[PDB]
Amino acid sequence: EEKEILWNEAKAFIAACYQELGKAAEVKDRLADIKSEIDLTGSYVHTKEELEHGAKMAWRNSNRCIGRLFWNSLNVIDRRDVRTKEEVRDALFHHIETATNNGKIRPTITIFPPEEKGEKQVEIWNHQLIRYAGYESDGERIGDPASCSLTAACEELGWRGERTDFDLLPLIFRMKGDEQPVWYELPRSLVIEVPITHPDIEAFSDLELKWYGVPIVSDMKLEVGGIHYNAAPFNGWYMGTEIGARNLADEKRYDKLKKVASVIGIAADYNTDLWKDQALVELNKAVLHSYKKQGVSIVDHHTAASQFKRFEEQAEEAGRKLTGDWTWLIPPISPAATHIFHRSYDNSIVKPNYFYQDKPYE
Amino acid sequence: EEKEILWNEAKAFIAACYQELGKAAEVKDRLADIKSEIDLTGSYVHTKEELEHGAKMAWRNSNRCIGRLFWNSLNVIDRRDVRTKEEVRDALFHHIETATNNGKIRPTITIFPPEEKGEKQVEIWNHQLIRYAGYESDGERIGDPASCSLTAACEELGWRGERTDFDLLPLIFRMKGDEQPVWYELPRSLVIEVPITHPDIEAFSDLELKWYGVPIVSDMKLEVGGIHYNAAPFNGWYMGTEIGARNLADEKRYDKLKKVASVIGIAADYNTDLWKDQALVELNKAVLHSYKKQGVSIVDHHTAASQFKRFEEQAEEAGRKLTGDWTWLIPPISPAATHIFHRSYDNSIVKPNYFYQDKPYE
Ligand code: HEM
Ligand code: HEM
Ligand SMILES: CNCc1cccc(OCc2ccc3ccc(N)nc3c2)c1
Ligand SMILES: CNCc1cccc(OCc2ccc3ccc(N)nc3c2)c1
Ligand SMILES: C[C@H](O)[C@H](O)[C@H]1CNc2nc(N)[nH]c(=O)c2N1
Ligand SMILES: C[C@H](O)[C@H](O)[C@H]1CNc2nc(N)[nH]c(=O)c2N1
Ligand SMILES: [Cl-]
Ligand SMILES: [Cl-]
Repeated sequence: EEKEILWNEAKAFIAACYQELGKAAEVKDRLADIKSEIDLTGSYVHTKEELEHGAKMAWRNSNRCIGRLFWNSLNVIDRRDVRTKEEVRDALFHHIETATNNGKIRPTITIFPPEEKGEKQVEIWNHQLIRYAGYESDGERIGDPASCSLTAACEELGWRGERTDFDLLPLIFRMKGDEQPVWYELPRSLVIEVPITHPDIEAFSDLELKWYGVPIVSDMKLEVGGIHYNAAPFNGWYMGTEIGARNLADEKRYDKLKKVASVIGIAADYNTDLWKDQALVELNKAVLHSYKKQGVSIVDHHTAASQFKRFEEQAEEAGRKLTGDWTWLIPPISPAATHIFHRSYDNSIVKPNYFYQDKPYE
Repeated sequence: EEKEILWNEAKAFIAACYQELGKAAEVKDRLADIKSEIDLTGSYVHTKEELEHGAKMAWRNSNRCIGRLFWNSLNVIDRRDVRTKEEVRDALFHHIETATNNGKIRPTITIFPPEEKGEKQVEIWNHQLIRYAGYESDGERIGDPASCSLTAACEELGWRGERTDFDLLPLIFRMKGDEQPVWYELPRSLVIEVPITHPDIEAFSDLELKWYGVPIVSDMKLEVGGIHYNAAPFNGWYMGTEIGARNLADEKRYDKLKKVASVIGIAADYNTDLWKDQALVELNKAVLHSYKKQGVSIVDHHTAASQFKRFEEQAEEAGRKLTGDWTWLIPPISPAATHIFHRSYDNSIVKPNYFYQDKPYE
């Protein structure tokens, strides 16, 4: 019966997509072919053009994303042809290499074969292709706590971390028909890392903080015209606050504020001193300074908000409703200094889009 | 017909109120009397006990308020007896004096006669009893822009501001049957002001910033058991960010960030320098430091969030649903460093409560 759901989502997408591509006349025939294909086969296949535009539309419709101004320049890599775990591995490696681009990050998505009967062809376990492991035995806390469950799942499969605070997790994914996923260590030559130093405070390096260059989100499902691409990792470049105000600052993450306060030479004893706030700002300055110094792309939250304002304006000129999630759009540092804070946003879900899916570990 | 709306709201309130007061048995008879009073007169009158508890419940139910831990210690001044503008004026003066308490601020509400037929007995035009005027003629911007419309309305009525950046607006309110409101200049002896200095940076005083001690919100309607108290000004003490991150920082308010950056000696040229963020933190440190130094009550956003966590815990122990507006509960400075940021809140409206009402100017 599900052909009905597939059919409607397809009608809606193909009409919108071809309309945007200036190919409004080619719809009826393309729709005919699709209608025919669904009946005969239960599914349908996107042309490279449709798939590329769909991934772009999905980014455009991501309510929680401040970086959407650049939706139309997304680099879409079509890998629906992969059949083996060696090919999947090599596609993931290539994505890291091409997206990184020696530091001048290209927003990229690699698209693997979609679900057929709801059955996945490829199931990626990583939350991001590049991320640090996390450990928690008796009392001892090492690495990134957000990574504890995946780290434990990897160690079940024969991987073993060095237990530094910045162990790179291996790529881990499962192929249809395989009962267990496989894992592959990342070639360190592929992964750019940035040591965190401060522009003015030389002691900042005593913290020995670092972070990876490219956030490549690998556990969300891309949905385009009723077709479910559960494996489709994508990346942009970082907004500094993600690293400096969350990954490094959150108590349930690296929890570094008290250490930052020490090296910048302020007391961490009184709330009224705003020592957490001062620490957040210096930490966030350091992160932007370091990435810039190393020639790795990054955006600050003010510039990012200015760009998003241009996205709003562009949406309006094009006659498209704007949707957004205010609670995710505001940055976690000085939100009221951005225009985002002072307006509201319609949080409706429009497709094509990216969605959460259940973790196979946990 | 409206007696029906009044009756239900009354049943709901009296049951909840007396239940909380340990007087659950006295409900049936109190309800009987009320039912009788509504039929005979169209309305009913709160006992001092009911009114006091209702105002407290209203504060408890204010989704946007982070300061709710202290709901039960609200100082309720019952002024339903006032009939003249001299009495209203003197009640407003007294509120300022008693709430201020030489700097050790008492959360206070003064309650004036409620609406009868929807007809107001007293209509207060001030947004806060103490606030600064704002002006905008050709090019020239003086004072608080948020006050422009009320300032213009006052100047229509014969008041004239000195046009400093911190002119105190007069009290302005209208009595039933009067066509125009009256206005009275505030005795400067009643109004505590705090010069903003910085703990470490002596040049900060060159900005000549100041703010008033007590925010007394005077344009919201208190609703208790179907009874509409449109005139019921209330106050707490300030959370520093309200002054330092909004009143003084917002571009549409005093817009001081660029001037702050100059006196603290950092460039205001590059977004990646996070100069706005650094300025916000120093400005906010200054505000807390100044209030504390002068012996005027104030809370920082971290301590305030810790208190609100205790409010959540207390709500749970008492078996009361918690409601809140995340978008107003998070502070505008380092929101992710508070627990509030990392949870969600049911934004349902529960009565008794405080509500917006239309401005008579504008
Ligand atoms: C080009 C630079 C980009 C920047 C600076 C950027 C910035 C951000 C930020 C800061 C968030 C919030 C993340 C969080 O708070 O955890 C976000 C969310 C998101 N971004 Fe972007 N982004 C960029 C590119 C992209 C691209 C290329 C895509 C997909 C094609 C994308 C899709 C999303 C999605 C789906 C979310 C929400 C994820 C969720 O619900 O957890 N973004 N973005
Ligand atoms: C005791 C110290 C108090 C503190 C520190 C405090 C803190 C705050 C803050 C920071 C806000 C947000 C204001 C904004 O962003 O514009 C707020 C909102 C509010 N507070 Fe409180 N508050 C306190 C006492 C009170 C009292 C005594 C009442 C009433 C009896 C009250 C009722 C409210 C209401 C109704 C709002 C929302 C106003 C609106 O929707 O615009 N608060 N509070
Ligand atoms: C673990 N946090 C929840 C969760 C679950 C799944 C995906 C996700 O992604 C957040 C996200 C997604 C895309 C991004 C693109 C660029 C960027 N700089 N950050 C980005 C951050 C976040
Ligand atoms: C002009 N801003 C919108 C608007 C309209 C009407 C009332 C209001 O009040 C905000 C408010 C209310 C009560 C408060 C109590 C204590 C406090 N420190 N701030 C407080 C701030 C805000
Ligand atoms: C309506 C819009 O979301 C707007 O930014 C609101 C919400 N957030 C806020 N939060 C606070 N503390 N104060 C405000 O005035 C506002 N304004
Ligand atoms: C669900 C809850 O409101 C929680 O704080 C959310 C919303 N705000 C957020 N905003 C960002 N940027 N990132 C997050 O992970 C979250 N978490
Ligand atoms: Cl991240
Ligand atoms: Cl205020």
